[PDB]
Amino acid sequence: CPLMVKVLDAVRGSPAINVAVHVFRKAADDTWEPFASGKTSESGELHGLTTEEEFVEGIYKVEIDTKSYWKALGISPFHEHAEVVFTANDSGPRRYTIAALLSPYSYSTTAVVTN
Amino acid sequence: CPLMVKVLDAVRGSPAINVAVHVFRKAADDTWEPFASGKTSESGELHGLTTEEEFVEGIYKVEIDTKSYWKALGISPFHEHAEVVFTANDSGPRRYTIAALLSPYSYSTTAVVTN
Amino acid sequence: CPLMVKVLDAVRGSPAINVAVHVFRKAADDTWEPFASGKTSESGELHGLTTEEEFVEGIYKVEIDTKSYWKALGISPFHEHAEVVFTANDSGPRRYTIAALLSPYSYSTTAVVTN
Amino acid sequence: CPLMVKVLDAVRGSPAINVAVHVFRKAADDTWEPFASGKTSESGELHGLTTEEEFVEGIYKVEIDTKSYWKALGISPFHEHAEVVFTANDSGPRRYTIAALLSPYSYSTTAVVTN
Repeated sequence: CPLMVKVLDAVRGSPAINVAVHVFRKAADDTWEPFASGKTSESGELHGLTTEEEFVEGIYKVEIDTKSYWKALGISPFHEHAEVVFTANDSGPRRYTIAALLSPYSYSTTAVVTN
Repeated sequence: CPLMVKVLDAVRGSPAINVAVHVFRKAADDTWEPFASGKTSESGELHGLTTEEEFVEGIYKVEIDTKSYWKALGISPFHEHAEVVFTANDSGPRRYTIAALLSPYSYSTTAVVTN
Repeated sequence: CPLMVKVLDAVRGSPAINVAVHVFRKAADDTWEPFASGKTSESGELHGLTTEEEFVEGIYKVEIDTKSYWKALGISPFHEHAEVVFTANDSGPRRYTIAALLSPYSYSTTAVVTN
Repeated sequence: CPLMVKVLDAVRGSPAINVAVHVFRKAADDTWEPFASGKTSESGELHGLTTEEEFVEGIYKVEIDTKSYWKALGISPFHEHAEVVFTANDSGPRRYTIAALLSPYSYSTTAVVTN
């Protein structure tokens, strides 16, 4: 998959399961166009968001619904979401893994980019 | 000072100096209204963004211009910016520090909320 | 595998390849006994450190040779290693993934523990 | 103050208060000699560990007692402690801040080295 998202829970030491993820692409008019969406699996992974064909060059935003995740576990967290904004495919097709590590008042995000 | 931002550079082991920071408040129509901005100091800090009176409950977004930071150091970055989105809640402690730790392909952010 | 180690490089956005890892186990005399060792692969993974049989209860230390990694890439980093110390298998056998995200002046480590 | 330690709690969004911290210096025989210790303050900080005169070049280990911290909050932790091992180098900046961000199954540490 050219775009994969992995989410971990730093309180439980577990994959973050059933986390909603929305991907947008910046349009020529500077608005955010919906691009793809999905939910993390039992492994905390979300595959199959897009295809080589559809994932063209652009500025992408990956919005991870961390507040819905924490509220479903009965926790009141700080952030509304984790937002990951990046230019993709500027020098040709690449494969992107966007990882997020979640705590109720903190998160980390890392990109692994492969050719 | 209800709202302060601290930025650290994980590659050099230093405060992240002269980083542009923009704070937005979400409007009733779901747009982002500019609210406050500035540049981190020699200590990596940005104070004086707002006042108790101005900083009402609401959804806020803090955009840290990480890409320009890494460009000025001659280092190739992944993200356009770091985005921190949160609801201000008067029920909790009154002083918010939004910390960010920057690497070229990764960042973390933490909210330190104190009285 | 009951014990796996994954290492990422937050400067390159890549797996951290050929990273030496040493695992120790605390002996009844309080010294650190060598337990297993290995090197991360092209994927940044290290499997096959141990077996269900050998990985009994105890206090384990996973030492990741981050300074050798950075020096091989021509970089002078801050830490000597990343050290991950934990009690394992206290309530029966579990599978542990120890992840580390490396920058020259910073690192993160996460444990994913599965039954 | 050549050596200062700052600890943050990612679950509560707060300084990590009353955390025990032990600093060791590596001896010629490869053992760890106690060097300095204390408990983080209400701000999560530990100042006054050493002096310019005492803090000579050498390999140091900072052990942060994360397990006792999480136990006192009634939260189940993974790590025994957080370990930060580094060489002090007079060629670089003179003030070292060792920051740590704590979650139950994850931590990060960063060195902020300034003049």
